[PDB]
Amino acid sequence: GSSGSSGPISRLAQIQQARKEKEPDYILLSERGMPRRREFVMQVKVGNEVATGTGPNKKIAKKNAAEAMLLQLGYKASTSLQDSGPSSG
Repeated sequence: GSSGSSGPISRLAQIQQARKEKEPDYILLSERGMPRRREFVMQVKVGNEVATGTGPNKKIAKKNAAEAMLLQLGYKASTSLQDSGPSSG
């Protein structure tokens, strides 16, 4: 697996390994929503932290999971805020 290019999964896995803790534990919450693009609920367990990911497909739901996990951790917060606003302080 591990979709080419930088992804939320790998990025997370790389953190789990770089942290010397243990790879992330993904758990499928559920799967519901529109028929065309059903909404899949994904879960991610990292150490003593947990996150969720929702997308049009389980896959994405997983990618979105790590994303949140990375954000919740504070690995994509800087950018986030930056995007939301500059606020040079």
